[PDB]
Amino acid sequence: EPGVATGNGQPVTGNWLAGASQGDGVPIPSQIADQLRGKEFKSWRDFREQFWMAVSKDPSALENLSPSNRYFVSQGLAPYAVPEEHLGSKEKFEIHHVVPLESGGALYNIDNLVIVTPKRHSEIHKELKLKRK
Ligand code: NI
Repeated sequence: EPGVATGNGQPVTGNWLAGASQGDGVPIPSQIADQLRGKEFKSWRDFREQFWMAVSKDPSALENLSPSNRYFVSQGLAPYAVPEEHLGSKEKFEIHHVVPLESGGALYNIDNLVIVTPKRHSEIHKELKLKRK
């Protein structure tokens, strides 16, 4: 579903992915949002690839990735999370829609995105489901 990205992200210092395994996940750094906002995307896959390429071009965001993960984001691929944070065949950091798409959330609004591990993304959706009761 094609669209235009919007949103600004957050000012982030330090290790921007450390919190991806916990809580609400981590916001998108504003300097990554700046490389995407206003651009048109053909599909979610297109956005995801350009998102990780934007990460690859930012020294601050690259600094807390392993060397192998720096290679992968330079190819527009998501970096791998540690094994304890995998969920079935899902092994890489995921972009989660904070208000889910299925709950009226925006697809390419960067302020509706966080990064989460596969394990934490699944937990967040379980928790959202429970809280409907
Ligand atoms: Ni999600």
